[PDB]
Amino acid sequence: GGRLSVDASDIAEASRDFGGVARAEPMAVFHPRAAGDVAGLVGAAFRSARGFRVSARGHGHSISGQAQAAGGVVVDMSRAVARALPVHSAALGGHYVDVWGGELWVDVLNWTLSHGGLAPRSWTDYLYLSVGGTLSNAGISGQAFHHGPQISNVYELDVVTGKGEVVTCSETENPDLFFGVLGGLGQFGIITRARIALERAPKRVRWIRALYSNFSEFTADQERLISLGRRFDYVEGFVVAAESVLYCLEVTKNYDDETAGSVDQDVDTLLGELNFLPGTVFTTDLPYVDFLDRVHKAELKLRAKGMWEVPHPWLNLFVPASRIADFDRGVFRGVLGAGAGGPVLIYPMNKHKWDPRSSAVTPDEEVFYLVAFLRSALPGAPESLEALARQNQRILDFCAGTGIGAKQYLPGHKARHEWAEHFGAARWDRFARLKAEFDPRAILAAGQGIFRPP
Ligand SMILES: *Cc1cc2c(cc1C)nc1c(=O)[nH]c(=O)nc-1n2C[C@H](O)[C@H](O)[C@H](O)COP(=O)(O)OP(=O)(O)OC[C@H]1O[C@@H](n2cnc3c(N)ncnc32)[C@H](O)[C@@H]1O
Ligand SMILES: COc1ccc(C(N)=O)c(NC(=O)Nc2cc(Cl)cc(Cl)c2)c1
Repeated sequence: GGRLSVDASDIAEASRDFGGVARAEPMAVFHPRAAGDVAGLVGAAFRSARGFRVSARGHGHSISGQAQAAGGVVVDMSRAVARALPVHSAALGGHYVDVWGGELWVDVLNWTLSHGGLAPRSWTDYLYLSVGGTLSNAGISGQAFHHGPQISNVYELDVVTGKGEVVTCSETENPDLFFGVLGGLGQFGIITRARIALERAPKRVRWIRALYSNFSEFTADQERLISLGRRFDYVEGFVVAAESVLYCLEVTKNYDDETAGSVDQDVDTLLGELNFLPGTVFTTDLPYVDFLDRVHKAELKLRAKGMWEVPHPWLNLFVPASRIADFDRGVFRGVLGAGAGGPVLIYPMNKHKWDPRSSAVTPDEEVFYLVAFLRSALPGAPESLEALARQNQRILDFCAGTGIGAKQYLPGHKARHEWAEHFGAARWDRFARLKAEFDPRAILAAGQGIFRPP
């Protein structure tokens, strides 16, 4: 059904990612038409003498070669095929949609909006990411404190295991595979279908930004907002340079024709309870799609300046809320106190919205922060990348030296002792047992560098 390609442009694309550093080349790129084609290719890898590497590639947004299959085959999941319409279930008390694992979230959104004005409840900041790609990590943005990550908003999957078997799984059917695959770093199979939870979409968004010079007030306000009854629909934050540091609180209030009459007062009532710097509230009113696509708009401006296809040594940490104050002292004021620049995100989430049965690794605390160092290197300047990589190592050394129980999100670990420390004994045992069962020859997502063939 599918076709193997040796087109130099296809090989080149499959040999790189957004990080712009890892460059392991496959032998060929596979273009599947359906799940059976993926199953066929993985089955052939499983039965082969050498057991060649197979990795699914979503939109290639990995930072350190996680979707690369050195001397093997990269499955281009991007894909004429007919899409499933959203469905209502009286039993689940809501809607869902089945999507191909390679579908981009921006295309899922456009589809669900045009078919009943429905949308996923939990997002990433950037929608040109694949469903299977975010579901293999977590998929987080300003809605996760309330709805949980995208891995907490999926009902069912079809997975092609490392043995080339197509398996339908959910909480009630093959749950070990379902929960293993969710946040599973592509280690147990390729997601060919995901059943995404949907809600009736808002039409518009009241997008607010407010400034803080006091980090204690900033974090106290973020933590109070995520515990909220009247509440914001989105809670994020970012660190801003003086032109020493400021913190920007970023919130939204979603609304439609029915709630348009109460949005101004809901916002004013919520903002009144906060302690941001007076006169620093910036507001925008825009369609829901436009708000969700905000990072793609930043992307177009970077592409125009030749500032998009540069190295991205991005670092993402989950930091226990009990250690966030020390974190600002030694990192935002200490280590960072730049390259082409880029955002430094910071916002808390509620651990109870994350199912503990999944493969996702979070700190052992009820409230934890995402701290995202999204700094880009200068174009064609290798020394800028090297200086940023040294800064990233200083941040990790800071966490290690003061015993901050931080965990990397999209973990860039390479050594077995680093992976054992990341997971901890209980989670590592569960992870290794799932690998022995679903990918014994370690064919899948070998670019993650967790397992090697036996
Ligand atoms: C580049 C980028 C990334 C990003 C983001 C904004 C940008 C500009 N915003 C994010 C956000 O707000 N929140 C968040 O949670 N993540 C965000 N990211 C990171 C992004 O989630 C990751 O890069 C992720 O890997 C998804 O990206 P993509 O769709 O491109 O997937 P990939 O890089 O090619 O592959 C990642 C790993 O998963 C395996 N894989 C890929 N597809 C599948 C399927 N269908 N089934 C199973 N495994 C799959 C790859 O082999 C690789 O190991
Ligand atoms: C230059 O590209 C930009 C510009 C702006 C943003 C933003 N405002 O969120 C943006 N946001 C992200 O990339 N967020 C994101 C990126 C990763 Cl890799 C992981 C997670 Cl938790 C968040 C990227």
